[PDB]
Amino acid sequence: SKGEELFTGVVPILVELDGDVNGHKFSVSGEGEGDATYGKLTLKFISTTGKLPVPWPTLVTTLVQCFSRYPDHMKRHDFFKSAMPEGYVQERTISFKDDGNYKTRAEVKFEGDTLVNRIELKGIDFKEDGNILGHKLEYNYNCRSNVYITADKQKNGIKANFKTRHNIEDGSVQLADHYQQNTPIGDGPVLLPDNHYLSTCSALSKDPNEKRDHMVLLEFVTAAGIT
Ligand SMILES: [Mg+2]
Repeated sequence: SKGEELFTGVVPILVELDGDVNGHKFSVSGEGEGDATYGKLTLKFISTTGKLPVPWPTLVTTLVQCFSRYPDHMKRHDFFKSAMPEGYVQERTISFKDDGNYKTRAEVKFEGDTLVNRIELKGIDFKEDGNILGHKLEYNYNCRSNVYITADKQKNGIKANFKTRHNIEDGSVQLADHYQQNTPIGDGPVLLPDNHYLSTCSALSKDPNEKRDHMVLLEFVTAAGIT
């Protein structure tokens, strides 16, 4: 695609999220860069308004799959880059097992040289002393995720589903079921993929000099499941 040529080098990234979970309003700003050649993302997120009402690890998937490394033989399956620069809408429902749900709507596109992810997140039905509002999740991401992608030809887009598992402080796990839909914003041709998945590996850390509430993410994502 024309779009894939925008990703041959290191690209600056901005992320902006506005959130409301059970009426608790918050906002996140992120900055970093992506290097799709190696499937590599480095991002730092800062909580900028109301006290973060949910654990940082529950926002990782919401807070740019256009930075996935598609092997050469799988390049015809890369919807995400093909929709650039005009971008795509990415929507999800994230169902937290025995707890509430997030509904997210994001637009991912270039603004000049910079790849931007603008997100609205709405969470409802969360339990007051559950793992999310109770802040009972460990600050880590100890489980890899396979993001299973299929074409959605009717909307000239894709759908995905996957499970993420977040460690609870007692040693147990909080499951998050994700259903995802992406559709192009622009009128250029896009790539409709064969079934495949993104193998996604994330690591969270803290900047020791940062006193604001924040999250540092290092993430490697590789398309797979086609030989
Ligand atoms: Mg209700």
